[PDB]
Amino acid sequence: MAPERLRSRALSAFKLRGLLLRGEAIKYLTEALQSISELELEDKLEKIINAVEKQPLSSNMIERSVVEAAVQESS
Repeated sequence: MAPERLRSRALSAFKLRGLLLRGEAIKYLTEALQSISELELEDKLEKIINAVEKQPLSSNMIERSVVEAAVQESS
């Protein structure tokens, strides 16, 4: 369990909801979730997605500025 596997797990959680995630944004939450339990990573990141779903946006492409505020509700 390392960032190179975390990235694939984390991108898939946004893809399952119909979103896409920027390279600066995937890195941001990859560092924020670096030590989270491998079987809880999806349930944890789902709290970020639930915050993105109530933030102002205009595309399915999520960005670092959106995640940097969505993580605050997941904390």
